Amino acid sequence: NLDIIGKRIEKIKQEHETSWHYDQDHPYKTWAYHGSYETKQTASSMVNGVVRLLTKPWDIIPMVTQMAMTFKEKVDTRTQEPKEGTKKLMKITAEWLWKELGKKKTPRMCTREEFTRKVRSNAALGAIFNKWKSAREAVEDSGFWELVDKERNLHLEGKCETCVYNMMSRAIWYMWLGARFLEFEALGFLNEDHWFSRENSLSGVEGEGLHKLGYILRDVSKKEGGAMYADDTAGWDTRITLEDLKNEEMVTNHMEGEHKKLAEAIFKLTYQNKVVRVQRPTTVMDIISRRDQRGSGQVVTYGLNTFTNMEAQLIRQMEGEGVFKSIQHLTVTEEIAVKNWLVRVGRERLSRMAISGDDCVVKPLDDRFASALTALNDMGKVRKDIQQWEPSRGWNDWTQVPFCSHHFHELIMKDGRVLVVPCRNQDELIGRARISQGAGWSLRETACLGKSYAQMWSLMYFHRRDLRLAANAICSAVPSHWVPTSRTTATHEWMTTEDMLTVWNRVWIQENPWMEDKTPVESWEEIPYLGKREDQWCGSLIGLTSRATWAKNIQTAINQVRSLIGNEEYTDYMPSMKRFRR
Ligand SMILES: [Zn+2]
Ligand SMILES: [Zn+2]
Repeated sequence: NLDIIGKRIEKIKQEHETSWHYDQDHPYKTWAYHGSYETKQTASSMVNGVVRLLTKPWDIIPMVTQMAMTFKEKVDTRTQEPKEGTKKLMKITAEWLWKELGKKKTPRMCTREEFTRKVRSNAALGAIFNKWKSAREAVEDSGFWELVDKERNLHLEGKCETCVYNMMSRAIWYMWLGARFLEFEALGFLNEDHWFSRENSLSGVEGEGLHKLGYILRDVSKKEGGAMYADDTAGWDTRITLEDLKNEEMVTNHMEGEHKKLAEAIFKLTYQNKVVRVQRPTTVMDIISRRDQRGSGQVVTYGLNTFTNMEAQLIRQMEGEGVFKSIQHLTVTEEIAVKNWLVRVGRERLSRMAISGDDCVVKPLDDRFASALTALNDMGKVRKDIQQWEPSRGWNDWTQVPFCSHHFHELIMKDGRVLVVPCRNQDELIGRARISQGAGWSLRETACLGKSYAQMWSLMYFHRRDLRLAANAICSAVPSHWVPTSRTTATHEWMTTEDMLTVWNRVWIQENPWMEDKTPVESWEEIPYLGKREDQWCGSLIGLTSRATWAKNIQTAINQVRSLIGNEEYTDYMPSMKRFRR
């Protein structure tokens, strides 16, 4: 409590000494409330015209058009301390899982240099603008790093001054770039050295890519066992207990020297004790604090979510297999039984899951898992849109399992070779491509964002007839040599000016471990589509009059965009498709 946070508070209080007030109509119950001061400010989504002009049939689909217009009463909730038996299961599993993850990995500090290259090539690090404009500026200024060093030495001293969260089913807690650096220094290794790669963690998929997830779900399916379960948790970040944060901090037991001390500091001082500033239109800045829930960098968050989720799902598999009887109290024999489970079969049970942060697919030993709910509910990982004690409905077919907002089709090429391709509702794909994040975009930048989406569609979604044609139209309407961009950069192999058929061959054939025959594909017509009815089920406008007119007259849509952009060097990609090939 207040000895660890007070300094952070007293510093904010003093810089707004002409405003401080302990407001009495403060809405916080679950958050500790310390005071307020005067502010007045707010970034809305804009339409990408290049994409919208080349997807005219979708101008009248409400699912598309609505995406472009525009619970914080769930962040003010409170999870209960689990039973002692749950806490024992979680401590033992956490200990065993960090050992497994750390067997072929060395924890290590990340560097000012690594961090500098990160900012200088636009990764979303969720920092704030103040004393410098962008993050790009502060990184080259030696004064910044002096501020970092002050705080850094403070952290080694066991205190904190400037590591304060700014609030904004999503809620994004920004810190000043300096505190983001110190978080990255201590915990960046988890991401940077692929601790949750599938090879290293068995359950994880970090850096796998949308073209591998399908093959991974299919490999899980090949194991003997029950249905595939894919239960979403209701507001996962808000359900992270103090006990979860303490089990995550056990990664520091694998560390040493400066590192161990810095990592420990981040966990003690930013994670297990938070200070947050929130806007309130009643517009004042409220300085509230709490011990529990998730609030890290989007990227460390990803890794710790994956870690804790892996942990919960192993424990739920234990409950399914009757490794323990009650969560109220774990007997001494029930400890050794859990320990012996983890030693004997824990790696086999990890290979039964695909886990991406708060998202999971589990194929347990059998369907007893479906109603194994006591540990899962008592850890506070309460399932979304299902009664708390109602059993999980599993999937019989790996091609229906939802994972990372996708489903996966099995698709056989005219030469017999098998593609496992990602898919989702086409209204979702087209509606996202039509949105741009930020203001002050030139025509050229807007066109280059359009091209990023088109090249993604050609790489991941080539099997959808509307997306292949729209992607060819966008890549025909944007100058051939202009480089794809994106303002918050999975594997992203569409971010290139290389020939897209050459990237397709590298990703789907050459580098694809599930493809035994490495015969390159020579043109786009070798590359198959979903069945026509499958395509319509997944949202295709194939068969509609609007779409046939769009398809027939596409060269006129391409020319409209060409005319707006101007006299540049353009390539016609529409002859890559049979119907436009004369
Ligand atoms: Zn700090
Ligand atoms: Zn589909």
